[PDB]
Amino acid sequence: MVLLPNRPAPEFKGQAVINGEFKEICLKDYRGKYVVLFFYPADFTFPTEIIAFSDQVEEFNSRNCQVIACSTDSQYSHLAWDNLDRKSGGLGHMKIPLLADRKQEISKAYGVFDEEDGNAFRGLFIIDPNGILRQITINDKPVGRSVDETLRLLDAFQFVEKH
Amino acid sequence: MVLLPNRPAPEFKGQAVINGEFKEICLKDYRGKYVVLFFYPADFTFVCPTEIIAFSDQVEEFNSRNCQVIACSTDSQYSHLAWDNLDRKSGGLGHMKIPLLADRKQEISKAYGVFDEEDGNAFRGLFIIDPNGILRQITINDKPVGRSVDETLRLLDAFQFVEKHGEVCPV
Amino acid sequence: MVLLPNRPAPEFKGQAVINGEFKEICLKDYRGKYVVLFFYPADFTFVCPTEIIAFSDQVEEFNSRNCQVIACSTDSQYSHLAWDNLDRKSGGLGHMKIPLLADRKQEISKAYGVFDEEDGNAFRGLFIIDPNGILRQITINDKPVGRSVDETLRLLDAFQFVEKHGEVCPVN
Amino acid sequence: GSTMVLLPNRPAPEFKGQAVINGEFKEICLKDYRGKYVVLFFYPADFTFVCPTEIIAFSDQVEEFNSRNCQVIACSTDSQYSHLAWDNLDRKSGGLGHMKIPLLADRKQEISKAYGVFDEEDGNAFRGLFIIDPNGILRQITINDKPVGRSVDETLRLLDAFQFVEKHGEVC
Amino acid sequence: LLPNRPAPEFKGQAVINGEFKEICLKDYRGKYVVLFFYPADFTFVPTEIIAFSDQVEEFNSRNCQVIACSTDSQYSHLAWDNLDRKSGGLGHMKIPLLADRKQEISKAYGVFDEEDGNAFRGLFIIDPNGILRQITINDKPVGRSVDETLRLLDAFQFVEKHGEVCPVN
Amino acid sequence: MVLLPNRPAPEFKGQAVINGEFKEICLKDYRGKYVVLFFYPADFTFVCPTEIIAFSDQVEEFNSRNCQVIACSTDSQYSHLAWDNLDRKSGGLGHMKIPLLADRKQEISKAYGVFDEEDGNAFRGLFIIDPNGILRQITLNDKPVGRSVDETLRLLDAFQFVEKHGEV
Amino acid sequence: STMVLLPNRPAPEFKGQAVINGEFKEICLKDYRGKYVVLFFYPADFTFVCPTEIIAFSDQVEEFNSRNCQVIACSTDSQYSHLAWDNLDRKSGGLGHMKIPLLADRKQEISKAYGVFDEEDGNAFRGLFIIDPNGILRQITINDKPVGRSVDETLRLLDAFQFVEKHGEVCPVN
Amino acid sequence: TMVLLPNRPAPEFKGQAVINGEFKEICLKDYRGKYVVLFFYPADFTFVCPTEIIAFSDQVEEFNSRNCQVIACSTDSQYSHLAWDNLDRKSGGLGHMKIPLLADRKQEISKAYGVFDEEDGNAFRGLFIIDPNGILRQITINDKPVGRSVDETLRLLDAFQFVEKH
Amino acid sequence: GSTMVLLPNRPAPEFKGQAVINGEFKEICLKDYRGKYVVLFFYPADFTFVCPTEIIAFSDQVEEFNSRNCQVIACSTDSQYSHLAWDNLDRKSGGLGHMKIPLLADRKQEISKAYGVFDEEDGNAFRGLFIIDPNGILRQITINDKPVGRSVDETLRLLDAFQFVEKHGEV
Amino acid sequence: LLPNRPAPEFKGQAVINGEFKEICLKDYRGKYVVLFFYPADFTFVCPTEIIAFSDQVEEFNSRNCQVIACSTDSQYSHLAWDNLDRKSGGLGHMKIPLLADRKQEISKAYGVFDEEDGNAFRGLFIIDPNGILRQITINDKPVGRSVDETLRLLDAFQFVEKHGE
Amino acid sequence: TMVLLPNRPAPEFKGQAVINGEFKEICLKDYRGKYVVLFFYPADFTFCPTEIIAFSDQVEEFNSRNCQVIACSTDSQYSHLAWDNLDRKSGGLGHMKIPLLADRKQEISKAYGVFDEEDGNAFRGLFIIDPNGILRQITINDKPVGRSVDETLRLLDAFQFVEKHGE
Amino acid sequence: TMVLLPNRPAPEFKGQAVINGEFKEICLKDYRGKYVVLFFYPADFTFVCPTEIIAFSDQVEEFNSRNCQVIACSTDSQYSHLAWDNLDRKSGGLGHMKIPLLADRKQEISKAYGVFDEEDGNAFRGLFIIDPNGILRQITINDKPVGRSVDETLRLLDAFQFVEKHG
Repeated sequence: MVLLPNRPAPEFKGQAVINGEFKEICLKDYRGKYVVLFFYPADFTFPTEIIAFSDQVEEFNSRNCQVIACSTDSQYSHLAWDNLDRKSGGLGHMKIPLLADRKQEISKAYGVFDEEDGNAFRGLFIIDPNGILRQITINDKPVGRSVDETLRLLDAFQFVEKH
Repeated sequence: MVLLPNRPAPEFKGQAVINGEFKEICLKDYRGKYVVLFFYPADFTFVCPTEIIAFSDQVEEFNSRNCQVIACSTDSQYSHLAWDNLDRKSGGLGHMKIPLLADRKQEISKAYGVFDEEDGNAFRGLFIIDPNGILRQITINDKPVGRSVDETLRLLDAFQFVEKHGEVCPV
Repeated sequence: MVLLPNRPAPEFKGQAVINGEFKEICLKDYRGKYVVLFFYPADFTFVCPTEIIAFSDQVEEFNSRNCQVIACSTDSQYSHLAWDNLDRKSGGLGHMKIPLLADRKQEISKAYGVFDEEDGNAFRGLFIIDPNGILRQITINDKPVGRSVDETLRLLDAFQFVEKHGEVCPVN
Repeated sequence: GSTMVLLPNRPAPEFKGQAVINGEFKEICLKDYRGKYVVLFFYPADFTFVCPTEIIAFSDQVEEFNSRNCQVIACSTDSQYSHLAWDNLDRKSGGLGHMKIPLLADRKQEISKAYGVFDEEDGNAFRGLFIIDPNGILRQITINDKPVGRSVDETLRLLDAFQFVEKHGEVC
Repeated sequence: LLPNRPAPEFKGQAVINGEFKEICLKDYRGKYVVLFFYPADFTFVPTEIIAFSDQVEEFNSRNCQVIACSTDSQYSHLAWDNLDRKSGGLGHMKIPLLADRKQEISKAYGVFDEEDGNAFRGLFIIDPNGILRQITINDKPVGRSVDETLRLLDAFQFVEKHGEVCPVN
Repeated sequence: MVLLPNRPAPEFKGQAVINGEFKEICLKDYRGKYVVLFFYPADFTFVCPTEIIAFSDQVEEFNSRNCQVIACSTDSQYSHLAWDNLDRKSGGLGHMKIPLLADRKQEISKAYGVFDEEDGNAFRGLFIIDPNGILRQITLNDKPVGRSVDETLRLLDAFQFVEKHGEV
Repeated sequence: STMVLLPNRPAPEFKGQAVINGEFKEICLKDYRGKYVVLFFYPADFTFVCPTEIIAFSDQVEEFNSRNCQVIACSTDSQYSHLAWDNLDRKSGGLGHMKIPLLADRKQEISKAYGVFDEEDGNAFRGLFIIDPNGILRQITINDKPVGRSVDETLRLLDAFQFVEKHGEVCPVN
Repeated sequence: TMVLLPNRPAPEFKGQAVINGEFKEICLKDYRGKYVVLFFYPADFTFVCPTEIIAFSDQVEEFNSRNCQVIACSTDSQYSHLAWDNLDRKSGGLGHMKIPLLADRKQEISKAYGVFDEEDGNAFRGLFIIDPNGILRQITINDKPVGRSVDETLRLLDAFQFVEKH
Repeated sequence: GSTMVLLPNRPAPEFKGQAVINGEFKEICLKDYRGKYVVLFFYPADFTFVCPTEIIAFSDQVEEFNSRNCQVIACSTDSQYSHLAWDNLDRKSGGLGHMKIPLLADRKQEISKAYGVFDEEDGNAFRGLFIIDPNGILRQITINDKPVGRSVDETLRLLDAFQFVEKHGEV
Repeated sequence: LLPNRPAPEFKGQAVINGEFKEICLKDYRGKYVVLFFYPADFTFVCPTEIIAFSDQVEEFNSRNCQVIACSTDSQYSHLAWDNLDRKSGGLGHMKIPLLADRKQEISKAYGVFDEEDGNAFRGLFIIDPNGILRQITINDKPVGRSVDETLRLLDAFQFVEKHGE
Repeated sequence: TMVLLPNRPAPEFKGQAVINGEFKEICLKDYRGKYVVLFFYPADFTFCPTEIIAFSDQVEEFNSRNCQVIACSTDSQYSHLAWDNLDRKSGGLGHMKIPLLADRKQEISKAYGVFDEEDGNAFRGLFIIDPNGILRQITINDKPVGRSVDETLRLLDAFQFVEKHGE
Repeated sequence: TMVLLPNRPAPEFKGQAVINGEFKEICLKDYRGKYVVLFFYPADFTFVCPTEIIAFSDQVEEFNSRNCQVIACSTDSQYSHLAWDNLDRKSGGLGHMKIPLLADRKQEISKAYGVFDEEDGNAFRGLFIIDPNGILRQITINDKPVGRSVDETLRLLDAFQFVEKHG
């Protein structure tokens, strides 16, 4: 029921910026597509640091998936890290969605919140297009998160749903 | 009239014939598998001993296609047993290779709303299920009409492609 | 309720556009002809019509079987004109030989029980009606999945074959 | 009493639905305009307008609203996907083209029904314009038959008043 | 309430040239009616009500009768009318004043305001055939315009006569 | 629910006109005295200046007895004041010396069940309430007919003798 | 619900055996059409509360006759109880042989009709109802049980609906 | 039906009664340990020569030795119940009453004993015999034009205190 | 469980019980009194005069209350049966005599506990003084401990005062 | 209020000869105490006898007692009311202190406050030196408590106290 | 709970106030359709260099911007009539066009949460409510330190220009 | 305590602070002996002004002259401030700053004051004056879109000390 696969997964309401545009998205929105939602503690940290997957998002287009990052920082907090380029301490331009949960709520849905520092963990969540939870992945804050393995865990469930 | 695609496929369970003797089964056991269920008017009906036998010879592939077909009637169990062991030359199912779901209660033919009014029979419908237990298809024919496999198979092969690829162009 | 085949067919009343034109159409008005009704999703988006393009092309295959085809969605009545009017090149319907019935009221879709309250646009249904005012074969698909005109044509003649020849030993 | 004709007293209705913005997709519940003046208007069908006003009029006249802390919004029963291509249509052909206001419709029919502009005859809509203050209390109710149009100034008259009232009030 | 649907029958005392009669939506059949509601009688006047009065002539040419109604009565109405308007009052309206004690008129147009004994500001346009044309409703504090009403009169006229003419425009 | 002449009275909050000023009042305000509540059909009417005005003529007869009186009807909160500044020469209230209560929503009227469906203007009332806030006297006539102060006065002293003296 | 009755309606129609000049005779409202029916109530009979309030209308009856008015009194008592009471001399504390029509409410149709009945007690509150020629209701006087009533005010309520019904039936005087 | 039965709880009654020309608050259960004979009539002053009631009062002293008290009731006011009492036997009255005279306008007392009548508003002549447990035992309904024999209920109440005793 | 907060504004608590009147019984309760101002006084018990006794005094004083229209009502937690033996006694013995006001005995002590004037510590009661208008509302509350007595002439005064503010005016 | 258990403790500021000084009930221990109340200050309407407790106060002193008046009023409000002269006639002139609890505690301790108002009633409480509640009486808003009525009872208590039952 | 947040609606209040030397009941619904600023203090007759001595002057400066200035204490009604009706020279308020509102029941005091059961008093609070019945600003000061009148006007125009131009 | 009053002791707070592009550890208990102000904000990189939070850093002298410590806090991330910091005011930022930026991702502080919203992470813009004794002085509650007053902050602040010495 809570953080467990093959069962409903908590359906949130997101408020964020896509390609430099504030957009209102929710889990009922992206439904029908593979969703991967992985959180992070805060914006502007030092790992992947949410870089690879950005420009590697394309492989997920070949795989029919949505790549979404979330942080306790609000839209405004994400926007700034968006516009300011990499050379300046930014990410340059974003090839992927940056979802702001300021309300703190979507993280509490994922058991990903840390009372100590008051922000979400490196926990990632794989979803098929069923609104159903599939694979659970949660890494320590200080520890960076897998890329190719992300995509591989993906094809696997694809394999099984298919065969 | 209340049933739709976005509606989750109902529970049936009940009694059925498998691989010789009686083995009880559930729809929740078929999860992740693809499920086809069609309904036939009755056991030992004159019209023809054919189309039921049709979905029998395709099983091997359905199995390799990750999917399974079920024939359902309103007759009791001891009937399907009787009807099965009867050679095809004799107007019998001659050991059909698919699980045969006998619903006496009417609650299966009613559940899916294929149960007939004018008489106690059920219209010949077909329903298929995804890996998750949801209902992707609702089809129903006219009593004297039969059913083609190249339709079902075709439609199935498409349900596999949309779940993987989302929505892309044809072919 | 619970629409079954071999039943009276719900009388539908609505304004549709054929050859760009505007005529008030009913079920009574086609009586004695075989008639097929199929609901499709909202116009002017990415959609199924490997079916619809095919069905347009294959309209002949129906008349020869003495059948009328009708496309009924809940789209704005005027929408459909433009939707035909859009060239095949751009992925529009270009010009067609087949009636497009407006379900905009949506009585006709709650009629056939293909209407869904979720997105407001109706699921892909298929219906057939004999000369006598009777519903013959229901096919209901899912949005992402297409449809075979063949199986359709195949299902058709069978009905007529009874309405003419009766029953025979052989079936499919 | 509130389900027949909406009152200038109590709070105006709430609506969530898919909208078109600068030739892209958006999601708007009316709560993003919280603190700002809102203007809601309708139209029965897509690809048809009696007079170019009430639609392009406002859009072309949009800059005026921007300065008034006022945004305008286009409602109908046509699909999200429908406004899309209409938005893409030229003014040489009688299309929309560039659109400086949101076009938000509802396929669920729910909105125009809860605003009291809905009909069991057409199934589409009645052309008319409401107004919602910064707080989003109901302000103005306007309902007209389809062929008739709507004046941009008529809206722009009351507007200088409603804003005048909050900032000043009734001095005689 | 809808434009296309006809308006409901209204009957009762009226004030015309300081004289009491009964008016009927039928009484005016063939003449376009625009009836409107204000908050109450004796409500001080930028001369919204007396305005439309000044412009009464602008209506009749277009075959349109104007009537102001509230939940005040033929008694309150006649008085207010009697005053030179120099201080308070109205003066001669040049148009029928309508008074519904029962408030079933406003309840009949769904303008009636629960919290007070009053109805909102709204403008109702009815064709000769007794059918309604259009609907307007404002807030209390905001005024109105006689020219907006002239344009509106014309519209449901130009289409109802020369035709909607969708092409060009 | 029948309405009996002695029951704890209905709570009613209207808008009363006093000394050319609106002041919004309740029963608990007029608690501790006798209220005399009469209702007249409307303002700026045809006749009977005398009846309504009559009370304003002698206020002494009431107050002296620890009794306040009330003029109330279905009209405009404004129109009340209009009519009051108007004077007898022209048939106006000419500054009535008892507060003028305006029934707008119609909540107070039908509470005492004086409201009229057929017309919408109130059936002419008279009432007496003990200081304790409980009803004493209920009188109703047809719109044409008025009221005498000799009777309402006698009926005042008919309540003052009883609660002190009982019935001898 | 009956609630309270605004006096524009046709008055309640009363039917049952009554007491007239020391006998039993049955009557009703349809009997008196064209006259003025002044119909008042008192809670009980044989009581200690002042007869004078009652004999006031009794002995003053000589007003109403030439004034076209019939007076009537009714209570929760019986018709039999009624008789002997007026048979009492005022020295024993009685009525002093007072001649007026005496109605008794028993089936209680009379009382609920005028809304003057009481649920805890059963002893009618003091109501007063004036009835014009037409058999319609005009004025309603309901006092408290202890409270009395007099004619000076009564006959006054008469010469109004007489004057007003006679002329200026729209525009009155006082 | 909606019917009353004996050997069951007796309908509970309360109200003003006359005792020796007096107003007294009474209650049914206040009578426990004793037999309660309650009879009804149409009304007060409605009897031309009511021999029947005068009777009970004159032989009454027997009930007492028998631990029973009989009470006359009607729909007439506690005042209607007095004046007839204070009136001499000669012409209009019963004189001194050795039985209680109960008064209820509320009429619930009669509608409770189903002696109530929908025609004249006055109840019938009911007779209700009640043990010290307050249990209804005898039910006797009769006619206006007809009277009652005391020696009858006598037998009965002797038959009742017997059927209990053994 | 907190002390009764009861005050001279709301309607006074209800009492019902057998009263000893004239030497005979009666059943009295607050409902029975309308049209008359009630003085309800209490005390510890019967057969106790001590220093204070107003019991025989108030007897000879009925004329002062009856000219104001007031029914005075005796009360205690004693038994009517106690009250019956002290009524038929003579003053010469230290009795009471024929009483000009009713004598109430509340045995269950419910009325007592109703007025907050019931004492747990011992079974006796206190000496109460209460002014109840014909409307059932409570004008006056007084409570003296056992050793201290109550003014007649005072309460006589207490009437005119309340009764004044209900006639001429209060303000 | 169960006139047995020792009276409830009351506390706060009163008015002492043109100045505010804190006073506690335990401060009056050893001496009799009569503590009463009223709806408010600055009222011409209400009885003028409230001062007739202040005027004859020398009586109670030689009777070894102190009277204290309380209210739902304010320390400050009492202040001005004091200083008003009899010409006006709002408070006239009263020697007796004014004890004001802005908290409405004291009054509610006696439960003589009520919600229909937001103030207290006109109460009377006679207390023996020990602070033990003996006598309990509460007047309706309109009627005042008698000057003689108090003196009577107060003379009743010592008679038992010294001489016995 | 906690302190009161602005965005929400201003809690329903009523009570008897003093105007032109009369006791007139009021309500917020009565003053709706327009701005109102409610402020409180510890008590009446109190001499925070100047407050009501101020507000009997700059009321018109308020009025011009369309506002209803309203005072409330926890005092009695008559403590109000007294203070105002006494002349300034002896410590009264003269003629105060500002309605003096009283709390016997301290309902409005517990309503806005400015009241302290400690002192038996309520703090000087301040409240800005737009014509819609929405709350804007809250300034709660102590008995020693008061409020700025000229500031009041500024903060009033604050939310105006925000609500007009959003800017 | 539930409700927050002037007389009650100021609610305790710690956290991560921003001083000269670095990271500091402070809490109120350390500031005892001086006057301490607290204003909050909804978030970093807001709209309708660069300047509202600039006002106090440039006005640091103002609270220094009067011996008062000031602290800026938001629900935001300790880092968001670093970013929002090095961004220039011409760039929509500050770039030069004095008064510490206290981050609260616990929401312990905001909530405690009752300036932390329900519907969302954005907190109202509050104002809190703390005397040298850790006792509360006043509370000023503004909106997200509406700014605040510097000169209005000093007016209460000065007068607090005004009674402190002069009584």
